[PDB]
Amino acid sequence: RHFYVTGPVVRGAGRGGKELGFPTANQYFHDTVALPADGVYAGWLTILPTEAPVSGNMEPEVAYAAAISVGTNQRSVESFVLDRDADLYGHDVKVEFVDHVRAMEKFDSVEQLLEVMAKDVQKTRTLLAQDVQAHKMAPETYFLQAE
Ligand SMILES: Nc1ncnc2c1ncn2[C@@H]1O[C@H](COP(=O)(O)OP(=O)(O)O)[C@@H](O)[C@H]1O
Ligand SMILES: [Ca+2]
Repeated sequence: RHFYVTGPVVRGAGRGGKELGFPTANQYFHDTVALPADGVYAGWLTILPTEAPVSGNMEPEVAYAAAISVGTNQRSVESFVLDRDADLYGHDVKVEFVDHVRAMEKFDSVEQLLEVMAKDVQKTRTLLAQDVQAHKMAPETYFLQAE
């Protein structure tokens, strides 16, 4: 299908995310793990098969639409799962990269950063819908809202 990485969702600085309305599931990787260049990507986040209870509105083995930010400190992957809310900490998750949204950019203010994040989300919805429409998949296996 798509390029992907897996690993546990871990603690970041725990500020600048949830309290601004854009919580992101942090994963970290040694830079010898293949990843795309720093930037924002449209993709799917799946909680891998597990006996662990998940708290909130995501179930294991379902691909949730995500806006994924890749950074370099060693490498980081930070996924905002669209229109969902669950405690992902400690869960083993797969992040699939579908399409490129934009290169890394710098921002004037917190407010400008949030404006761009909202644009990244809207572009993520459209790119994923275009990838759902071609390459047809079963309704039960993915989650994506148009609005
Ligand atoms: N829609 C969502 N997308 C990503 N993570 C979410 C979402 N809703 C709740 N979470 C939880 O919020 C956490 C991220 O919040 P954040 O404020 O970015 O803190 P941190 O710095 O620890 O990454 C995730 O690890 C996950 O447990
Ligand atoms: Ca985060």
